Order: sequence, then C-alpha cells, then structure tokens
Amino acid sequence: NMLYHRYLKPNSEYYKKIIYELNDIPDTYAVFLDNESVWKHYHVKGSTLPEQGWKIHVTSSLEDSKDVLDKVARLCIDKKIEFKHLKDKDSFMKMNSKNANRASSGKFITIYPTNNEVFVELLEMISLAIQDFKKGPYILNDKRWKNSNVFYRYGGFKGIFNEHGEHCQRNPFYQVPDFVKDFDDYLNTINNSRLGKYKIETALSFSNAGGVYLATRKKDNLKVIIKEARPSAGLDGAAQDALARQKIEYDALKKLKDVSGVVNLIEYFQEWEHYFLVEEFIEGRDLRQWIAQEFPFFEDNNGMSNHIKDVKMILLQLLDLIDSMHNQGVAMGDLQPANIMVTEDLTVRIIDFETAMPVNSDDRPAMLTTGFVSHEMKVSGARDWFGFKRLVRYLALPVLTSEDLEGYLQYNHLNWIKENYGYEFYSFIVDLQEKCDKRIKDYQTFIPKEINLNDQTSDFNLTSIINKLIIGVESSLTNDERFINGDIRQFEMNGGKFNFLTGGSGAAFTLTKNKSSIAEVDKWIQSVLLDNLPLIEEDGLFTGKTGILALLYDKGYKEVVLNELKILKDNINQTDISIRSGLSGIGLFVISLYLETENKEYLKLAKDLERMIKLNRAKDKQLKVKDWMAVDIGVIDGLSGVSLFYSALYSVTQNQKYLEEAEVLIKEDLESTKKDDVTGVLQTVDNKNRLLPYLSGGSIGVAISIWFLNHVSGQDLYREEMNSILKLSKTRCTISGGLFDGAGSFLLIPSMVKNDKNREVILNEVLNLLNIFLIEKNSYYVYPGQFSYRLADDVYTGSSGIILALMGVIKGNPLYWLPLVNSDEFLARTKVK
Repeated sequence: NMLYHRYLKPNSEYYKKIIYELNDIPDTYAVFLDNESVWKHYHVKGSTLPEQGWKIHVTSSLEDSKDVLDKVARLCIDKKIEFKHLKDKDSFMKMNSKNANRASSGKFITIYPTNNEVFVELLEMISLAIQDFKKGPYILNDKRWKNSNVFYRYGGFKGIFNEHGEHCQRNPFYQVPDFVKDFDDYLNTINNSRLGKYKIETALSFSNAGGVYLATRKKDNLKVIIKEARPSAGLDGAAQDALARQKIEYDALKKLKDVSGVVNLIEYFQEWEHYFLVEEFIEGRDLRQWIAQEFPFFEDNNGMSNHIKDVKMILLQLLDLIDSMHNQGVAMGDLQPANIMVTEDLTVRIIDFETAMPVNSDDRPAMLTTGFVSHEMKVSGARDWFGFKRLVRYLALPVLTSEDLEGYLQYNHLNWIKENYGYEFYSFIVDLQEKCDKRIKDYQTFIPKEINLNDQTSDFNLTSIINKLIIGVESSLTNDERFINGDIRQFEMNGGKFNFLTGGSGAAFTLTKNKSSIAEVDKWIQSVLLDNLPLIEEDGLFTGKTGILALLYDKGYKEVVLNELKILKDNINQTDISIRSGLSGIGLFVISLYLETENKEYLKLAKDLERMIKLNRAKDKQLKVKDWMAVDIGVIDGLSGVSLFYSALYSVTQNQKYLEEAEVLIKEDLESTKKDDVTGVLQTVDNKNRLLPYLSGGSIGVAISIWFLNHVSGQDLYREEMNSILKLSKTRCTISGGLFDGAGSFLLIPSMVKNDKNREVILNEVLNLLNIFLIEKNSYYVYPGQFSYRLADDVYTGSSGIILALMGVIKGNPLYWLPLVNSDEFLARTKVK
C-alpha cells in the first residue's frame, strides 16, 4: 500500500515508476552483489567459515560514510577476513531511516572473524583507523567499545533455512547465549536520573529514531508522553536525524505554548546520550480513527444529521487552531487526518510537529501526504491551508484522492455531499473551502479553479456506463506491451503485464465481450503475449496462464490452448488452492474448457486437480497468501473460492460428494463472519480483526459462493446469511473504487437478487457508490485505481473490472468477472439438472 508512492511519476494520470564499491580488489575475493538483497557479499579465499561465532559490526554516520568503507574493508583484506556491507547509499537509508527496523538498524559492515582469538585481535586494530570520525547510530543489538562505532556479539554466519525458519538472535535489546557464556565474561573485562522522576508504565511505539513512552511523573500523578530521539539515528529524505527533528518539535511547542489546542510541553532534557521531550498525554483518537469508528458508513433512514453536527464542531475548532499557529509564525507542516487528534468530548488537538516550519518559507518539506497536498502550493503556510481545505471535504466524504485526479473527483465528491447531506451543509463546506482558498492568497499568488457542479452528472444507466467506460478503454490503450495502464502490480508482480488481474488480457477479454477494438486486440495478442507466454511460470487463473488461455481460446487459438493443456498437469504448483492463483481457479478454468469442448480428457484433469486439492487440505489447513492485499477468507484467496470449484465439479459430475464438500467449505468460511447488532450486516473477520465486505476477502465473496452452490444444486441454502450480506448495499462510500478491494465489489450484490422491485433499490444504492468514483473525461468515462491516486483500466482496480461487474448485473451473473472459457454460456451449462 505504501508502494503506491513509488508510482506517482509527475504529469501522468497513470501509475508509472518515477554505490559502495571498493578501490582495487585482490583476485583472492569473490564479489556478490544484489538486485535482491541489501547485502554485498565478500567471500574470502576458497574456504568457508564456521556456522556461528563472534562477529564485528561497524556502524557509520552519513556526513562521510564513504571514508569508513574505504578504510575498514582494506584491513578486512590486509588480514584477509570475511565481511559484507550494504549495497548503496540508498540501501543505507532504508536500514537507517526513521522507518527502519531497529533489530538490524545501524549495521553497515558485518565482519566474520572465525572464532574467539582473531575476533579480539581484529576488534582492537579496527578502532585505530576509525577514531577521528563523527559517531553513527548506536546499534541496540550489540555491545559497544569506547566512543567506538565498533560493535560486536555472537550469532550465526551463514544461516540455514529450516522447518521453523532458522537464520542460524537479533532482537531490539542485548542478549547472551546459554552456550558460550564464558567468553562473554572475558570481553566484559577487556571492555572499558532526570527520567528517574517518572514511572514508565509502557511504550506506545518505538522506531529507529527512538521510543514514545507513557509515564506518570513521580509523585504528581500526571501522565506524560516521553519522546526519545537518539542522535544521528533515524534519517529523513532531507537527511535530518531524529535530534534535528526533535529540536524542531521543541521550538514549535514552546512558540505555541499559548495555544491551548496544541499539546503542551512539560520539559526537555538529555540523559545517557539520548534526548527526551516530555509532553501532556492526550486521550482520544486521530481523525483517521475517528472517521473509521464514528462515520455513518451504513445508510439508515434515521438521518445523517448527527454527523453534520460533529464535523462542523471539529472543523471550526481546527480553523481557529490553524489561525493561532499562523499567528506565531509556525506552520504545522503536515496538515492531514493522522496529525489531528480529537478527544471523547471532541476537542481538536495537534500532537506531532516534527514537520513544523516557519510560515513564509518556500522550502520543499521532507514529507508530503499525498491526498492533502498539491504541487501548486509553494509556501509553508499555504501548505497548511490546502491540507485543511482538503480535510474539510474529507470529513464529509472520507475518500482519498491525489492532485492528479482531484481536478475530476472534486465534482463527484461535492455533488455527493449535496445529494446526501443538506444544501446547507454542502454550502457550509464550499464556503469553508473558499475560506481556505484565499487564506492561501495571503501567502502566495494562487488563482483557484472555478467549479460548476452541473458540468458533471452522476449516471445510473448501466448501458450508458458500460458504453462510456469501453470508449474510455479504447481511448486509453498504451501502445506498449501492457496493452492498458493498471495497478502498480503490473510492474511489481510476475506476469502482471499480461495476466487477467492487472495485465493486458483483462482489458482484451473485456473489450472482446463488448465486441470493441477487435484489431487492437488481435495486434496485441499476436505481436505481444504469445511471445510472453513462455516466460510466465505461474498457471493461476488471475495471476498466470489459465486466465490468458480463456481469452486465447475465445479468440480462436485452439492449437495454443490445447498444447498448454497437455503441459498443465505435469508441472503444477500444489501448495496453493486459491481462486486467485491456485488449484481451484485452474480447476474452474479446466471445467469451463470441458464444458466448451466436451473433451473428456479435461474432466479427467479436473478430477486430478480435485485430488490435489483434497491432498493439500489434508496436509495442513493453513492457507498461503502471497499478495500483500490477500486475506485467507472468502472467494479470492480462501475456502469460499475452493467451494466454487467443488460446485462446478458437481455440475459436470452429478456426484454428491463434491456438493457436500462445496457446502462444508462455505460453512468453514462462515465461521469467520460477524453479524453487526445495529445494522444486520454480515461481514468477514480478518486475522487482524478487520471487518471486510469486499469481493476480495469479504462477505460479498462468500455470498457469490453460496449463490453458485445454490445455482448448481437448485437449493436455497444459507438464505439467512445471504440476506444479511445483501444488506451491505446500504454502504455509502468506500476507501477505494475497485472491483476487488473497493466500491466495484458492491456492484456484485444486485446480480444476486431475484425479484426486481428489491433489485432496483439495491442497484440504485450501489450505483450511488459507483458514482463517487466514475470519472467523466472528454466524452467518455475512465476509472480511478487504488486510492484514486491514478487511473487504471485493469480488472483488479480499474475500468475493466467495473465493466465486467456491470455486465454481470445485466446478465444476473455474479461470476462474470472470472476469466472462464465461453462464460456467456457458463451459468446455463452449470445450472441444476
């Protein structure tokens, strides 16, 4: 999810992507680099090393980090010792940023002396060469010498990979082996309170920069936040350490001690070698959390006026607070929902000022929160106001957007606010907006956009939406190998450029269903794709070859598909049973091919795949998840998905066993659901205890599997659960718009509803949701990808997924997003009898 930032290349509506070598190496060394690892390996001579011994770590500050590798590595070659170091300055940053993992932070060079003797031998003569230098980050994993950047401790050298996941331990603190404890006592002997007035209960968070600690002042009982900043550790894009940031938080907290909204400074001192900022411990939630917990996501016809109250209250306080801050010449330089807190009585507080900057300064900040920023703002104070301006609309409609799409989605958003709230609240928002507009004009020449709401209208005609999204896709063909722009996964994942989920086949399949762009599709299939087939190892329905084979077969490439089918069993991944990428998805494809060709060899293969699924299930009951957005419940990556396979297999088999299995797999997924007490809506429960509606990981997925179970068998099982899931149609707003993870999921609800009067309401509800996202551009429609930061045309997040869902509604086909052979006939062919 944080990966998205890497794909916000300037001046594009699409997701597009934006060394420590030594001097004169002796031939006695083998050098291994890394397009994978952070480590640049140095193997010495020919002989390998002990599995575990005492190792030396060398840390280094930034100012001159090159002068510490130019020296230490050469004594690692004078004595001919084995070592490894970070690849590049870039890799240095990842290990030594605020963000970095403390466990192995600081570690720049790792030296491997064999054991005991050469270790102490080395550790001394290193410190003679690197003694006249700036100190680097202390490694909280190791022990230190004097004022030395030389560290040490015991651990494995070349970590084996075992059953429980060895790596032979590196922990946030210091440790001792129960084995070689004796030699530990040796070096012990060669090696040469202000916060005592606080009782530290617990720590909220730690980081590479330091901890944040809940403490009660010794005899006073006042709860305080204690913010640690250890020097030179936790670097910024700006190359500023934890300290420099802390002594900017300090300056600001005083300078606005008079503002009662701002957190109040208690004290600020030094200790061991660290620096501590003590502040007043505030109770409530950030606006992100407040929105998550308090926003009326479910549409009840008992009004939404309560929320209008609280928003108006919160925003006005915030308007005051920002004015106060700007009086004192300080801009809180990251104005966005994370940094605004709000107590149980809804008192607006600002808590972190590490990003504070003098208003009137035109310096690029270290950190920009996409969604609450614009490249138009060139001055610190104006950045605050723009933040607030966007935050204003956000509390009304909590749906992120980037500057690249804001030109479109402001229409959709503002129109939504009116249609759903009073005109009074619409006009409140739009006034407070323009109230911000020229608080900006104070700091900089800013000539704002003139918005007329009647220039964009929301669309509820399925044929119109499908037609216009198609015309969009046709107008948006890349002339390259991807065919369409899509999610970042086109670049991040194997086969992502070609597969059904994020690649060209998704669009080509969709365009084919709408009889559009035949020549463009034929060109892409012939010039690209067929040549890329041999390079896609994965067989997955969405992620790999099988979804592509569906496209290919429909388009007339029997010979290719039939040869692929011959190869399909022989080498088949068997650890994975999901619809996304495992045996269920493949099996579903294989059954569809059976139905189309009536070749009984495909039925046999389908039964072989089932046996593999049975085996996998027996082996262990833990599902394996490869995508970072994958969740082991529901239709895409869990057991509901596998039930799709059993149901389909049942249809071509008439064998009750498969039907009973289909049922059991749904039952199992239903155990991880939770019915809400107020609103009677059923959702799935994540492992992170998140509640999910979406097609990917959510209850809409489970409903689809119930529907298909019922479709093949002529039953009406799980009606109670079903009815509780269709109630999700009352959802207003979602984080994102896409079929898998966003609004598009909800389009699948109406396609499951038999009677029309009930359907038409549900359809209208879900089209209200779609219309937050559906972008009018030129004469046609396009669609925002994940987080509405850029447009996407793929199935996973973009317009192709929407089109398929919408055609699903028309056809009463909740399975229409699956890339199956034929598929216009699939329901008819799998129906009961």
